[PDB]
Amino acid sequence: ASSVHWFRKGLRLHDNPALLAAVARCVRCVYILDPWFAASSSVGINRWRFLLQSLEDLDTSLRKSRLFVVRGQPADVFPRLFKEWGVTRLTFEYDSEPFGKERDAAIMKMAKEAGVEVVTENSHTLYDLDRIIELNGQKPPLTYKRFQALISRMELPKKPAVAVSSQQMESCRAEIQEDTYGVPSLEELGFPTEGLGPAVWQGGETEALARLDKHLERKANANSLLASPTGLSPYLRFGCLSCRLFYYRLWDLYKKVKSTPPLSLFGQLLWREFFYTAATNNPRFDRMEGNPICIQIPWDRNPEALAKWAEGKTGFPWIDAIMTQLRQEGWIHHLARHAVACFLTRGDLWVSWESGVRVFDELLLDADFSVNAGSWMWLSCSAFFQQFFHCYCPVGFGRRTDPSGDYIRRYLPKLKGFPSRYIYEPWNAPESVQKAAKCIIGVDYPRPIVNHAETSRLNIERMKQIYQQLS
Repeated sequence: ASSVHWFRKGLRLHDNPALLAAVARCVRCVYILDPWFAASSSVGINRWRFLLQSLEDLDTSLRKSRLFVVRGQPADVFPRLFKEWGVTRLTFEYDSEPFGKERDAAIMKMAKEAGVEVVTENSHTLYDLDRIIELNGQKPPLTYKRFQALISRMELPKKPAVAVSSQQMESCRAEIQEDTYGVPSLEELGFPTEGLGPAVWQGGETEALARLDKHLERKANANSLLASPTGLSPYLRFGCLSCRLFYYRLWDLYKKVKSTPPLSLFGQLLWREFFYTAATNNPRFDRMEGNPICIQIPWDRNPEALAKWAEGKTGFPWIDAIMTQLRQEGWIHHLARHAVACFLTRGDLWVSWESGVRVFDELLLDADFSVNAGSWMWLSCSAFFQQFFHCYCPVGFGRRTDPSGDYIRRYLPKLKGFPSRYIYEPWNAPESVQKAAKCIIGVDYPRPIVNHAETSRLNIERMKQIYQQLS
């Protein structure tokens, strides 16, 4: 049995049953990368860089074999690799997402006809999303409260699976000392790296394992808005870090500060689970029309407002600071997500959450089909039976989360001089202070593109008239 282990998500060696499930004569780990699909992506540098870096340290974490990065599409590549390498077993980590499943079905059948036996394990999520779905009347739980009550009636998730030992990793190796299966660079993928600077969120399993022990440091606010070195969201999205490891390593630490915890200690993960679960069987999950759980709301098709939002040229420092940090770094705090999402959708521009999905998909490291589409539907009150809460003022919420104005100042430098008392609402500053800050509103930095008081009174009506012909 000469097996192939296919990395798609799940970019780790720890907790990988599917990798075990391939390790018993010869084994190759591959990843399929279409280089001019990448060259044409529209997904920004930050994600591609995190992807490559994940792949590079994994190539390192295999040298102790190597990593084959096959170029091409999954179809018309696996047939070659089958006949050429002589392949029996194809293994990979399961993919709950509509596209993935349907793609993975084709491969399994296309592997079946060719006499290749497929085995897939489930380690991206804590649970078996299908197990949750049955236990709940064969439908997905449409409220997080519902989803939670059922997570406590159930059996604690599987524990982190024993990572592969060096003893098998010198029994079924291989090599052909040419790197033609070498991991590409950003330039290779059609990216310009003119004075890049190091990533803020370095990709990879080694980073994520390092970050996981710094995070679970026992003894431990604008600070929180800034990228944390203990932060773990991108590593979960790509799978450099197992969510099950993260689970029980919380549990083993929670038990060292005392019982059995509320489901909220796993807050980061249960929302994630919930969104995955809600999406497995929902092909149109990231869309308004044709989606059985999304409320049909008349958003404004409005490219210009969208672009201004996307580019951090609203009149609002707090919004623009957020979008600026997003474009540059690939991560923004959850509460900042809420701010820009509410602004784009029901709070201010009344633009479709789908458009929000698309921008975050391009810029945000931890976004995937399920979590990203899920968050936006929640935020825009489009799904998940939500009590419409209920405003983030594009001014007030900024002042409230960081009165100093040090978040704005770091990200919108052309606004440095402004006193805290005006930094969130620069247009309300007299020409005196504007001048002394070296920043004339309407010139160095745009005026606000909506009157928020007038806009949110308006939009409140619209949503109400939606829910009233519904309830």
